[PDB]
Amino acid sequence: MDVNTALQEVLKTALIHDGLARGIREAAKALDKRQAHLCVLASNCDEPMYVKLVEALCAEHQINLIKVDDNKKLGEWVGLCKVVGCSCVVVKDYGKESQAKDVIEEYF
RNA sequence: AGGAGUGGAGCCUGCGGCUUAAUUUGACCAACACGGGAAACCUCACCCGGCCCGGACACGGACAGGAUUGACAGAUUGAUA
Ligand SMILES: [K+]
Ligand SMILES: [Mg+2]
Ligand SMILES: [Mg+2]
Ligand SMILES: [Mg+2]
Ligand SMILES: [Mg+2]
Ligand SMILES: [Mg+2]
Repeated sequence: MDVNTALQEVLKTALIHDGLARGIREAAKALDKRQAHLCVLASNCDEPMYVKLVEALCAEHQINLIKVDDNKKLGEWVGLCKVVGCSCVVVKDYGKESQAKDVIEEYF
């Protein structure tokens, strides 16, 4: 039960329950709205202001953050599949509690 | 054999012609108050001008580092499209 597998399962559940906000604009709106318990970041993105703003907003809202490696893999996980490639995700809510969610909380 | 008429008058209404941006069009005993057709808009088919897609689905491309949607004001417009 690796943290990668836990993230994949929780993202799949959130998408199936429509609790996922993909993209930097949607993620920023969800974070500023005092919602969206968790956030996922991709280390592949080459834009420095991107990661700077993502981390600054996440820290200001005081919510968990995860830095995954590949933007394309993150997009394929969040369900943009040819994969567009998501470089920042937000979990507005989880559909149902699961062992993957528990593992993510423990990693937090 | 007759009665009431029509054809004459004014008007209503349909048809041709003429005119027009358009005067939408069908029909010439068995067409012409016929299309149940008494049209201000709609009807609308015609003319002038301006929005919209309400172009399914398939394939390909562009895309969450955003494909795309809508919009306040001021110009613009017949118009608060
Ligand atoms: K007469
Ligand atoms: Mg007469
Ligand atoms: Mg006969
Ligand atoms: Mg009338
Ligand atoms: Mg009319
Ligand atoms: Mg009209």
